[PDB]
Amino acid sequence: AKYTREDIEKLVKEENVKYIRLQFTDILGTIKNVEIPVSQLGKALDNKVMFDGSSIEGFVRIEESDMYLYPDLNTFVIFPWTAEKGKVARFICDIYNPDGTPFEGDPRNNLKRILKEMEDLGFSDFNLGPEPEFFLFKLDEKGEPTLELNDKGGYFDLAPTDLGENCRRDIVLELEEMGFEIEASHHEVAPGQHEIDFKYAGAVRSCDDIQTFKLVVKTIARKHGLHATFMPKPLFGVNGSGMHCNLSLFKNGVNAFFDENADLQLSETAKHFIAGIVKHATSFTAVTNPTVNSYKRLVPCYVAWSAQNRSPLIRIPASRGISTRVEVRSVDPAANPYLALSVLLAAGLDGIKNKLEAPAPIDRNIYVMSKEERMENGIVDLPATLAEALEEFKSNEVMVKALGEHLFEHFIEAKEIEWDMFRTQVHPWEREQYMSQY
Amino acid sequence: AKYTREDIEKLVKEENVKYIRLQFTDILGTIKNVEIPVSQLGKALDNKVMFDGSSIEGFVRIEESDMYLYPDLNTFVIFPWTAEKGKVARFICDIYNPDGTPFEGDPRNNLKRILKEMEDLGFSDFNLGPEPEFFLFKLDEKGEPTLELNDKGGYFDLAPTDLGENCRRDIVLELEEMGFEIEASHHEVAPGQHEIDFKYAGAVRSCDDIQTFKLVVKTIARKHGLHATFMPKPLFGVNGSGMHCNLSLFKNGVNAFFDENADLQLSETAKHFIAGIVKHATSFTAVTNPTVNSYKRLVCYVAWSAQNRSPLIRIPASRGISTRVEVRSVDPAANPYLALSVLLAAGLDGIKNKLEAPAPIDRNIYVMSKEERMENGIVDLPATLAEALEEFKSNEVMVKALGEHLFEHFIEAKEIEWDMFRTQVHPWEREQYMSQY
Ligand SMILES: [Mg+2]
Ligand SMILES: [Mg+2]
Ligand SMILES: [Mg+2]
Ligand SMILES: [Mg+2]
Repeated sequence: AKYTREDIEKLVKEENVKYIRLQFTDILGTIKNVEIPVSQLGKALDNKVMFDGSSIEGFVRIEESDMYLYPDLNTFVIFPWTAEKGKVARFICDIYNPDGTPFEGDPRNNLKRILKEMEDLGFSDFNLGPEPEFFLFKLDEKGEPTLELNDKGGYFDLAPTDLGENCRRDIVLELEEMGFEIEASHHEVAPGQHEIDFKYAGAVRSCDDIQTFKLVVKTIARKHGLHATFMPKPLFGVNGSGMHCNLSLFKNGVNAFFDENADLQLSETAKHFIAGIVKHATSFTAVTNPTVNSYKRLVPCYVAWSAQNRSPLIRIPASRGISTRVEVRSVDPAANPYLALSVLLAAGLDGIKNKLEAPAPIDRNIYVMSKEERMENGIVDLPATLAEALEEFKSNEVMVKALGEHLFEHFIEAKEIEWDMFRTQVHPWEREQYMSQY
Repeated sequence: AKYTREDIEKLVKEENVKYIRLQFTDILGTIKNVEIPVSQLGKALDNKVMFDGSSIEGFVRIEESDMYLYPDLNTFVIFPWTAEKGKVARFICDIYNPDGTPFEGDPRNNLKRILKEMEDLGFSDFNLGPEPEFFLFKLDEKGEPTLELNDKGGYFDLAPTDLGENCRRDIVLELEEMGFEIEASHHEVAPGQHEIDFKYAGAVRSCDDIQTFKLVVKTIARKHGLHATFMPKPLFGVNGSGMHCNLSLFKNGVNAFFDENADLQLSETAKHFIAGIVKHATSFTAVTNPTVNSYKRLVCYVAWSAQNRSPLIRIPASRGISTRVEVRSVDPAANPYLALSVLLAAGLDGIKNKLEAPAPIDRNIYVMSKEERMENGIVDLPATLAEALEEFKSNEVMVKALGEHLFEHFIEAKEIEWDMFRTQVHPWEREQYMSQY
């Protein structure tokens, strides 16, 4: 643990907190929340705050199911921005059924579940190193955003100098003084694009910071007449934002992917784990890349791995010893971190649990080699549409078992609508073409 | 030394630095960096910070070169302008490969290489006194540049009175506080143009202040609703910007160009030095004058002259420990380290081969015909980036001045830039052809 009951109450009073924000997360990953005045902290800490859990069921909730909010003291956070009447603090709560049992449809529980599934295989933890990127569009006079990029910067360039905007440099200062452990940050390839790399930590805790991040970001951004969007492909013909996930299995407190003797120094646990994802990649994409836009960014356009290449689905970074990780470059910021990891973790366990090996490391042939040329090898292609990604998700087995009932049932259903809406829609593009030629 | 690890650590605390900018420079000159919280100063100081090396190669990136960042303590600086939760610092670094070796495709490190050559020849230092001219423009409500000049002044005029703007003034008052050693400054021959000269400095130290300079200018300019633009030929009709460079080699501390008892007091090492720049000027212009726009400002004839209109090489009056060669063709758009590199090479290639410098320039060159350019030293510079690249490609020493790598990519990045401009259909074209033809 970290914080204690009394420790909190002491920190709330001594710091003047009058607005406790009990927050969670729904199937889509959007920051859900139920606010209660400081005077309710009591009822809350005892885990007696009831809310309509139907919420968590995306935009397809029928009845009004009741569930409890189990806050976790180790996540007690006090936001920098003050209110006029007092400070505001937060707690991340696991949803629970009226019978004191973890709601099987909760995205954060589903992870502590697979995480328990990890330990059964004799593993200490699962650390995540996320590399989330976003754009910053200017706000108009009214308040609505516009395709007005906040700067014309380029990859790794030195965006607006310290004397001015530089919303990046600020989100960081904040995230740091707030409690984050960021490695570094820089300007991304696309103008107005930025990346902020966090250190590592336990899966469930990383997914926790991904959420807090997206939240902190948007907040500060607003306070700069800007709009922050973790949307995969904002503008056509411009670089898309992604969110590489640095993975690493620890056992008995030591990296289970390292081998200071085996070639590439990759333990047998690594390769195995590696092959695992590959096997289920083309399938868990519908999770790691939810939205319709996601695939407009998949034009790792190829399913392959190696020490380094143009658009590889996977990639093992230089770093050795502890920092012996596996990068999954397909996931985007739109994905739900608690599902991105749930699905990702299993995809790697099923390889370890079933001992699997993948083809030799992709040399220097992926982009140039044609499709059927990549078909004559262990180089398949990720699905190109959310429609197609979902089909490969409903048929996969470990995936379905990775989200269980609720999550699967509702996700597939929801996401189906998303696609039906988008396909039964008549876009401007259509008219541009067919309206006259036909 | 100037800043022991311990010292910096003492500084960052006492001054309250909550943001370390680990900045460097790519092949295209663009100033870049990797920002880390002060909560990583150690991880960085230990040269353990990684970043996508390919950022150097530029817009022609393909893969990701997991390279490292090695900060030069002595380049420690604390930007006057403060964030909020604290101040912001920085370190100009050197790019290294996962195997502790200096990335060969990095400029800052390249200049250092060419410095070893200058040393494996007895020479101790190779100084530089840049004269970076620039233009200042207004911004619109949206906060976008425009062709409106902050002032309509002229040569050495008394630019914006001390009351109000005087963007140039503050620019310098800031650089002074920062640590620069400014000689002077005036107002160039064009409305909104300016020039700031720096006390000569070490090949590297100077190139570094040139970069730091463009930044401080660029910044404060915004801090004044203006827009700084080192673009060489902002617009047709008005004067163009340029970054003269006062080259001067030293041996055993003292100047190796001076010579009390001798013709003009310019030692053989100097005469030969001039010589090497004459036969290479046309072959390094593409580097010293990168942008396709550079040549729109070069409308010019290779030849040295103690005094004249716009000669490629010039020899300032002052001598003694100030004796020096000035290459007036270079402009602010040029990657400083490469400009020096290419020049030090063209220069050293004359010192180690003892070259005979052709007679200087006398009367005006504007009245020099083309057939006589074949006879007399009137070999004009390249007219377009295209012709300048071919030339660069030709000369061997110039290629050995950036190494396979830095050379391989420069040619590419620059060739595509050209083809882009070439395959383009400009307004001018339509204006003169759509009606006639
Ligand atoms: Mg990236
Ligand atoms: Mg990475
Ligand atoms: Mg001048
Ligand atoms: Mg001069």
